[PDB]
Amino acid sequence: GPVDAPILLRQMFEPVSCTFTYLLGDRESREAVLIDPVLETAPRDAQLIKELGLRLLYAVNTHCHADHITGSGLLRSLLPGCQSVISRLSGAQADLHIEDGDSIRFGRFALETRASPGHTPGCVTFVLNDHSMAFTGDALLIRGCGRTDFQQGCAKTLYHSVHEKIFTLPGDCLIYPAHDYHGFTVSTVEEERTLNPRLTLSCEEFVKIMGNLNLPKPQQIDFAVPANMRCGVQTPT
Amino acid sequence: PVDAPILLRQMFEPVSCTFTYLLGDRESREAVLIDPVLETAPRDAQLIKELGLRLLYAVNTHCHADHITGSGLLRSLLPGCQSVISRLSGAQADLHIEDGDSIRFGRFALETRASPGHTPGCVTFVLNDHSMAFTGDALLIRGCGRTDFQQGCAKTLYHSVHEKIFTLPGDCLIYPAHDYHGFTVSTVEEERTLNPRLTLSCEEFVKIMGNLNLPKPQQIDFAVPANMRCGVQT
Ligand SMILES: [Fe+3]
Ligand SMILES: [Fe+3]
Repeated sequence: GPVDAPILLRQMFEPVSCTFTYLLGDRESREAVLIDPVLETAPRDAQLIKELGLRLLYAVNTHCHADHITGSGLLRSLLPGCQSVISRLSGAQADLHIEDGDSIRFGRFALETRASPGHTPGCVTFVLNDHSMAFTGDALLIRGCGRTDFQQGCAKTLYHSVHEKIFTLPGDCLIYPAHDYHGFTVSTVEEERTLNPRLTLSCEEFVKIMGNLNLPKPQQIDFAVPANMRCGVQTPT
Repeated sequence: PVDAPILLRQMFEPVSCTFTYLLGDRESREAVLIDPVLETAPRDAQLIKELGLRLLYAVNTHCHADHITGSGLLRSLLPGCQSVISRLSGAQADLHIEDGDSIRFGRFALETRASPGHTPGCVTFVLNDHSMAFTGDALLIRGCGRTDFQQGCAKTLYHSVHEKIFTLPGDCLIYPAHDYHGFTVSTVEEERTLNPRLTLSCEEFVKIMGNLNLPKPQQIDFAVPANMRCGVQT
């Protein structure tokens, strides 16, 4: 029986791309926001929103993804009034564009935009005004981080992004990444800045490891990125 | 709200689609673990040490047919911790429980509510707060567990949920043991109103659950015997 109506938070999971989608909502004003929605599960998302009696104000992407197609464009039609949002530095199409310091207001809540490039130049982190939660996209993963060998990625930039924008948050602040490949669903700032095998290294040691992963080009990057630059629109049927 | 909030971590096992839940008291450093899987026990143990917790109980909601419990192996990796399962499951464990029993860890408590149906040994763990309920395969998100194996009974399942789960506060969270559609959490309010199966008449519910004509899970002939003996295979 806490005095204030707790924020509504629902974490969904797309098993193939291992992508996390996040639904945030004000329980009282029934306004909501959707972070990193996937195209294939867009109608599922929309169904839950209607079932919860919520109204979707924004469909937001932490960055231009290369592993799946965004559902933000589809949601504009499935939920009239909804607006697509993405960083200006992503260079990707959307109804609205944000940059560092921008605030996405929904109900009595707000997601504060902190630019955290590295994985891509357009990566941003969404911190709840409470500073109790942070949605880090692929900038910071649980016990890891996004690769920096593609999409004009820079390891040195990533290292500084996380240390200056995410690790500077309260230790108790939750970490909700855009992906997880090991069965986790959440972490904390305190955990990562203490235990993250990569980000606890020096910047030097970090850059040298990120360049030696020698991972392969993702399967969908050729079809995923362009579609996301156009807010999800791809050749039909 | 002066005492620290409960620690809660939801892990996911992709092939089995199983949810393992780590619950802990931040101030007491005492923890429990609900439905741990064998293939991810080392991972779970490592996380417990990283968080600086001491695992008291490795707990199972019921005797699983889809995977092998990590409760056995965790008794080795984290000495002092004990396996816990319902007496009615007929399964081997260090401790056995029944409706009404509390599993204490720090200032927190899991109220055991006997919720048979999917199996005779199914129980739902309700946080003393009444803000969370770990429902096993009794109540799934927008569904429920199959009732055609492990001596399951549909009429019992319907009653269990309606009497033990739907009686909880509407805003109480629902954390199932599985999900096959990308969800992680639900609420009592939602399932009470939206669960396509359990919102039906009991009589209707008993009918359709038998009509599914699904194939028995592949892992059952190996999971259940191993889980009846705390993870020991063959
Ligand atoms: Fe990415
Ligand atoms: Fe089961």
